[PDB]
Amino acid sequence: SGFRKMAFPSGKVEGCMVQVTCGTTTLNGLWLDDVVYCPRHVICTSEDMLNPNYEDLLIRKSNHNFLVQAGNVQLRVIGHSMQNCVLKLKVDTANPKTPKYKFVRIQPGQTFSVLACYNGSPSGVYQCAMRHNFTIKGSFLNGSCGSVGFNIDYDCVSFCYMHHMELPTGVHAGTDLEGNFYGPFVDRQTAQAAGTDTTITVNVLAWLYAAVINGDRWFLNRFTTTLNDFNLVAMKYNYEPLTQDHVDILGPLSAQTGIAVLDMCASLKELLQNGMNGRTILGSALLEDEFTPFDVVRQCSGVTFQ
Amino acid sequence: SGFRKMAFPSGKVEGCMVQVTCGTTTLNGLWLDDVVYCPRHVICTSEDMLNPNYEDLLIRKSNHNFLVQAGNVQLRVIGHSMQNCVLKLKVDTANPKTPKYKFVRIQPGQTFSVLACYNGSPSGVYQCAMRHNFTIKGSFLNGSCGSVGFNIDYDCVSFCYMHHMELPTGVHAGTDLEGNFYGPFVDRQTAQAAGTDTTITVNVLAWLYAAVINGDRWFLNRFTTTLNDFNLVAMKYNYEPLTQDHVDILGPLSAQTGIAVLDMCASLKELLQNGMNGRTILGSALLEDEFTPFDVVRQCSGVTFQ
Repeated sequence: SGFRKMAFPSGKVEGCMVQVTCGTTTLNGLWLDDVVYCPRHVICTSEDMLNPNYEDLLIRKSNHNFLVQAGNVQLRVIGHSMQNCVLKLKVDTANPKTPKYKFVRIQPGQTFSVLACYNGSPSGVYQCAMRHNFTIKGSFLNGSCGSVGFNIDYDCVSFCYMHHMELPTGVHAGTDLEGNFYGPFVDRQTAQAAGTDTTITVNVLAWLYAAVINGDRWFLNRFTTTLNDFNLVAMKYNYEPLTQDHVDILGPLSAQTGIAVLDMCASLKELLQNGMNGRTILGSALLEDEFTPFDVVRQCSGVTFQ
Repeated sequence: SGFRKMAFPSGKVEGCMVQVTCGTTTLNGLWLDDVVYCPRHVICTSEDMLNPNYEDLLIRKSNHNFLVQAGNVQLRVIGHSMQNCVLKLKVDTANPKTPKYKFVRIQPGQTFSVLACYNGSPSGVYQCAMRHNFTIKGSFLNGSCGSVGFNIDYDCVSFCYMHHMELPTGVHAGTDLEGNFYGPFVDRQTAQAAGTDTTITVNVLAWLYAAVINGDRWFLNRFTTTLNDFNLVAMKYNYEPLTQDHVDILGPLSAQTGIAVLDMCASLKELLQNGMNGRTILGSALLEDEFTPFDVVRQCSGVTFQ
């Protein structure tokens, strides 16, 4: 028993992390087979970032201008190209620690683990979610760019996020591993405001199921509701509208606990309208929304990897 | 910027995790050099756990009764012995992935990362603290015994916890790697109640410093206090008494923010007496106490390992 915000084991990704330096800028890259992936703004100076022309800035770079270091060993760069907002540096040595892997572009509400790195060396690992405004709430200091987010399925690492930017409001933006930003953000130091950070309703409901499985039951109430009536309350509290697709995804947790999805919606409705009254759920004093249904099923059943 | 509950990279420990089976019981072991460490209750049946005589139960075991598996490969057990509540299984092969390591017995209030494993395979990694009642609030399902807790300093893994028991109240108990339980708990399925779970005051204060560094400042107030006056309020809210040793440990965070330790105590005092009024601090709706001062310094400066 117990329920914790739990990241994936990070060893498979630690073995892919390298340092990339261009000019005087140093950040992190991801070394998979004979390619190193990194943010293209490694080629920029601090001044360049206010209005960069990446195609023109890249004319002044050759293979030997990219210093790539795995631990204390230099990799030899034999080719480079820009793909959207990432650089692909071809190196002459396949990473011997390359795991089975996929590149995935995730949907808002989906969670992943971040391995925070500086200078090519791992710092820590934590769990995140893609918000509906296409930011993440990370922990990223200077030099963390190129740190990646990932999910693991048994033996296969699905890479879904590369870190690029901190917005002036302190939240974070980045790309998938094909170099396309999540949401409207750009790799330019400019006025970029995030939209509404709506609460991921289906994740809150999954977490309430996790609470019930663990014996936290005080919030279960006598009511049920409908999708349309619940959603009238969801909109008022800036929750994502619940769909029948979401109901279906909660099916297995509904079956395990015997609590119908709409009954749990009515308990959530009461929690939104009355608050928690100084009580806690699974040790939390707010409604947690960065556990997906699949996250809950995993932690409550003991799925392993390696 | 941003502040996250962040675990250590787990790769160094993943390479030490094995499966240990005795009779029909399977749990996890830790393989370091040519020794595998695991909970001694691997030798018990379900009935044995109500009143086990470990010395007598071990008479009926020989080396070949302990099946130790690293991935898909069997290790050869050439010796075994009981040390307090752990078994030390000598194997004929040193683990080639053994990191630099130490065994440490931690103090209440100290934090560590847990690599949850089942059947010798890592599931996830999360952060924990040794509570003042010598439990931890983990996430442990059946088969997770022998999962370990650890800290990393650059290249050295300090192992501090091995998981053994779930109390009937859902909290967790275990040993250091010399096999001595933290607190009064025993490896017997008996009535074991935990004492008061007091809040780790010095950690709350460290986290408030982390909040200030990140721009969460609404809770800073106009007051200061003294140790003795703050502690009169700490006792009423079941907070640990603050000592001058704690003040000294907060020195560097005090110097970085320019907020005197006793001034931050007076802000904490107001938070305890008035509550948070539906506001949040670093995304939390309660006062977080499982970040140590050293944890905060790390995450706010970018200390790395490998």
